Amino acid sequence: DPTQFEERHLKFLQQLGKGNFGSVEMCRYDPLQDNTGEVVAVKKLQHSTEEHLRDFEREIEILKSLQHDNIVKYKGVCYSAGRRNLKLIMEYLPYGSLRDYLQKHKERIDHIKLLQYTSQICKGMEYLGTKRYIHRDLATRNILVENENRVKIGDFGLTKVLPQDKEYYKVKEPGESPIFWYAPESLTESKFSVASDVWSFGVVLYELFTYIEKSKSPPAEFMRMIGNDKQGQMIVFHLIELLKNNGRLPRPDGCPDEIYMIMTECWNNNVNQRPSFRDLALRVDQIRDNM
Ligand SMILES: O=C1C=C(NC(=O)c2c(Cl)cccc2Cl)CC=N1
Repeated sequence: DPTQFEERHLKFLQQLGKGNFGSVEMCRYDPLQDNTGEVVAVKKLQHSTEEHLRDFEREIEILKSLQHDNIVKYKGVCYSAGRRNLKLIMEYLPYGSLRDYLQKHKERIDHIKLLQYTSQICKGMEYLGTKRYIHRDLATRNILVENENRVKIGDFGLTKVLPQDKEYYKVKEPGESPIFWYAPESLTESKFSVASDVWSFGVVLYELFTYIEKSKSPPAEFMRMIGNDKQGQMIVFHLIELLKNNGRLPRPDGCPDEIYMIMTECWNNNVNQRPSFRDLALRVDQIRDNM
């Protein structure tokens, strides 16, 4: 059973980065001890507490249940003795995150490519929705590049399962929250739904078409609009008020009109009026077709 990886054969190669409750490492699974083994990505908890291990177990079950071209592949798990510490094994995607990839190559990635990635992100999100999963953390840093032609959603650390009887999930005690990607109802009532994920998708689209320019980031832009003097909880208070009054991220320089229209439709205060991921993939594929 190759979903069973012995921890002693996992050789540390590189620290890939940190996300929410965990860190990710590039490792070679090398049980022949001859450096010929498969290079994999390994997620583990920085603080393996009771609460976090339960959420992590749930995250693992989520990813394992997802099989789609635009979702990072689950490979297996590591169990440690006694205290039941858990490492999640996943495919290594050598081109790294879409955020770094875009920040590196900038405008050398043309609109053709950006919209391929957009389509692919939409398709992975639509599939996620059919499982009644809510990502809550859709952003270019959580999307990975497999090659020039393929991206995959790559982290599911905040993903929640909808209750049977509700179309939203309500987070009662929020931890670290990417508030500059959050829909107004997520800011005000901690309500997360397919529709709030669509809101965040519009921010990902903005990210893409700004080519991750630091001065143009959602945090830098929203902070400018509420005023750089706002701090801590007052940021959330002013952002809510900004969004209620139709304050929005600006159109990125050079952004095609029909792409910009999509962003602004995703950023609708009215939850029910936001497009669906099914329609977004269709629309985006139409635009690529025209090009
Ligand atoms: O090659 C990889 C890389 C992965 N994760 C990340 O790189 C990652 C980090 Cl380190 C922090 C936050 C978000 C993300 Cl997606 C997952 C699987 N295979």
